[PDB]
Amino acid sequence: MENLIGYVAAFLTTVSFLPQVLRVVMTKQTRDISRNMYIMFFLGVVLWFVYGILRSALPIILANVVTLFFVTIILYYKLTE
Amino acid sequence: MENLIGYVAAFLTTVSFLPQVLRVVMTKQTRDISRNMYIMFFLGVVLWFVYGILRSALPIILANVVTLFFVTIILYYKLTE
Ligand SMILES: OC[C@H]1O[C@@H](O)[C@H](O)[C@@H](O)[C@@H]1O
Repeated sequence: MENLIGYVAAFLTTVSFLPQVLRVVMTKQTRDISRNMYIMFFLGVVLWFVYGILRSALPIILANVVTLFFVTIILYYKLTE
Repeated sequence: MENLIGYVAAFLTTVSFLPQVLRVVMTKQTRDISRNMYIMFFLGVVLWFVYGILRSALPIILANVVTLFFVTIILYYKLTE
């Protein structure tokens, strides 16, 4: 059972960044978003992805690749104003 | 080694929400933050914490409790405008 819980948790947590991507790409506004939040989160997802490759856990690699994508675009928009 | 990388990743990801908490509690502005993002993220962290209890993983429980706190504060401010 627990594995299902984990998969649903990872899915939810990864796709949650998608509406934030949508809003950032639609309104082109990033004032209220923390830069440090997405910097630290960037490095965090990077290390989770390194942990996934180190453990050859493809589901962790996938979820964190999608998250790294989302977080990267959001951070880009933040940095570029 | 891998365990260290995972722990640092969890740390980074949990503490990343702290600067967003700070900014939201100081400027009292949440316009550019996605509500749906933090809803899905909330439920995701809840399921991560349920997975930690189910696997008796105290570090997962602790990290996800701290994250649940931060995400709850941010979500509250967003829902209250
Ligand atoms: O990818 C690493 C994941 O760590 C989880 O604890 C968080 O819920 C997600 O924000 C993040 O995507």
